[PDB]
Amino acid sequence: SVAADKLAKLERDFGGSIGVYAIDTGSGATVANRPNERFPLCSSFKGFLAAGVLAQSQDKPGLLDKRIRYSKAALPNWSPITTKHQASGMTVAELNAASVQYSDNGAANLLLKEINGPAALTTFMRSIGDASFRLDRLEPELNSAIPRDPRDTSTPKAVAESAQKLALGKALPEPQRQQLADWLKGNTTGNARIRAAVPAGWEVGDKTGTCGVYGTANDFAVIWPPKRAPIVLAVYTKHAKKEAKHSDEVIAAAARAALEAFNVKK
Ligand SMILES: *C(=O)N1C[C@H](NOS(=O)(=O)O)CC[C@H]1C(N)=O
Repeated sequence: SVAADKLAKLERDFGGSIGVYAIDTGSGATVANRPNERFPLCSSFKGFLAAGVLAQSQDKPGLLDKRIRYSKAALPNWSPITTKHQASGMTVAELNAASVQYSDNGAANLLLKEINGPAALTTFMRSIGDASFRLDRLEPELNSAIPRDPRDTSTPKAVAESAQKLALGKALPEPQRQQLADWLKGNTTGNARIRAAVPAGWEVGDKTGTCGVYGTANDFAVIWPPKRAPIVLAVYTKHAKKEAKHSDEVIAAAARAALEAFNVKK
């Protein structure tokens, strides 16, 4: 296809692999590249963590209102929101907002503890029919991104299909789906990635990941146009060389190629 050819050229210049899965929920059309290959999730797992916490909240009402207090010394690196609010604590809802919208690592590890760990999140994902997602480790060790290593990975197809089920479909009850959507829509970290390829002003709920090694970074998004049906897009990169840098521009370019196949151009 046009899109496949553009994605192949992006891979050649990048020197590594670009996994793409896009779904136009209007027509059902798809764009795929390396759809079933594993890529590290990095911070992108936090969008699915939010869905797993919301799933627990159907059981335990008031869960989003529960205030979590924590020590300063227990926070991992890259915890800007949780560090700032240590004296006040944060509610489970606030922690999800920081985890999803700022990629706060301390928030993500606190919510992992709330839902009983990476295996528990993986079980929730299996319960929606996602057989690919696996979370094995906590922040920051989950970002090692070692080539061929299956820990803390998913596939582009499974990321996009699960994002569809959770943020557009019925895997969560409607109030929880709306909350997940609203958290993703207020992300602040994705402006150079999928969003860079989306027409101005359209709502985009996305979650980025940047492992910081092996050219490994990613973004997945649900795009809500004003005039046409939602589109779901997952873009994941990896590279065989430890020192290879990830590229926002490559991710944005891959998003552009997929969206052009759906006749969406910024
Ligand atoms: C997620 O991959 N991480 C936490 C934070 N994420 O921000 S990003 O998703 O906008 O890149 C920083 C990078 C990374 C990490 N080092 O844990």
